[PDB]
Amino acid sequence: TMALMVSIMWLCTQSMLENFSAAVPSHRCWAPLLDNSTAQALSPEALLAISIPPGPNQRPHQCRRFRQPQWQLLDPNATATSWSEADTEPCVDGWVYDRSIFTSTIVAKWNLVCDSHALKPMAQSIYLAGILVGAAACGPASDRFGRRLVLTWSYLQMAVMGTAAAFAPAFPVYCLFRFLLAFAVAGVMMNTGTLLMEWTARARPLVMTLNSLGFSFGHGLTAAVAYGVRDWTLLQLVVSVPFFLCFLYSWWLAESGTLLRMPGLRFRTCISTLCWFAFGFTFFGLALDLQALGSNIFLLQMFIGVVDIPAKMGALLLLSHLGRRPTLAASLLLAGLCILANTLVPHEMGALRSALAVLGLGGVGAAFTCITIYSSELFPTVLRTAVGLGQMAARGGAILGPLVRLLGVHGPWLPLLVYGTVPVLSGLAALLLP
Ligand SMILES: O=c1[nH]c(=O)c2[nH]c(=O)[nH]c2[nH]1
Repeated sequence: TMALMVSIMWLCTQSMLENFSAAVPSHRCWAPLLDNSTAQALSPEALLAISIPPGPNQRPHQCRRFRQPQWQLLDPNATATSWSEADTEPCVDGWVYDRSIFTSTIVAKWNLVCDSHALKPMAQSIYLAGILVGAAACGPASDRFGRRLVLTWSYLQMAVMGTAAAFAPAFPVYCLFRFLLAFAVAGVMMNTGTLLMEWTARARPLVMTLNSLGFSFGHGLTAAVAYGVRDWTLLQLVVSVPFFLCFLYSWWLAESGTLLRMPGLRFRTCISTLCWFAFGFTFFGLALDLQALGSNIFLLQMFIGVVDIPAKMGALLLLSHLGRRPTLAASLLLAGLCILANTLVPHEMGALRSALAVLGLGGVGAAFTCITIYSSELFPTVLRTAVGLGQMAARGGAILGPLVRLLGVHGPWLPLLVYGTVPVLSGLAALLLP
């Protein structure tokens, strides 16, 4: 059990790595008055103000630059914002990034900025699509080639794709490498889950809670690892290297039907699929943009893990001491209300915002535990593949999760508004379960 726990722990730091590898630093247009020693100087902040027009949040524009240094806005006797927008350039000479927090990221290497800001959520969507494809293809592969052969193949693919993406020279090559890595990640996830549930199980909820707690420890692991390197290349390298060593376990150290959904329990099937879709949506939408949910990313991830562990412990305790429907409804309602308060609290209260975000990210994990336990009891053994269809719909919702972040252009509250309104409807639907 410890081996598979360490495996899923590294799986967590290989899957949620997009939080740190795709983190966006403060960026702006390349300017000859600021990035060239020939004309660099008066106060530097005044140079930044007169060389780049003010953008959103009263900060310098993330992508804009004046044609000439506008001295007309430096003197206080003249009103601000008097410049015309016709004299602006959309970073015609390149971009610059603040290396104070992160020394190198995929956003700073391939210029994932305003003109192509959709690429990072598109990258997460491609990663989740690779997850879906791997989960859909691991079935026949594991059923034909064996349960350990597919494990070894997934480990080898993970290691190869990790060491390849660590040195990706282009964005499409990196996207393909991440697609294959997500394929292998989903394959090994399904293999670990089935190997645990078939061999370790009466204690099925205990083993499931242990596996998901190892996954939660993966969050603290990825936080502690990203706090050290802060370089996406070295990060990917040191995160993908242990799989090639775990591949030594090959051969144990060298040998020492959803068609019945309509005639069956239609209500249970649709409600379970809705709850799984909601879990996937909310989790893979919130667990990939922690930079906007709090003030510090590493501390946020550490708190997320150190609250998810006891939150999951209490969720298991309440599921053992009470029915699965009331605990699931309560967890879903709590997560929804927490995310709604998180998108409703003003941005200045960063500590309270981060606390609400951690509470919601613990509540969604508790709801995942409840739906995982309830999938094995909602349907008889003849219909129990219901859990497979549920997990597939969860992956499908996790695919569309990051795509909602594209709606941030209309408003920064709308993605979080959706991520808070979805669990409310999920709980209201689960409240009707028999
Ligand atoms: O404990 C889990 N956390 C997840 O984020 C996740 N995603 C998935 O597909 N299965 C699981 N299991």
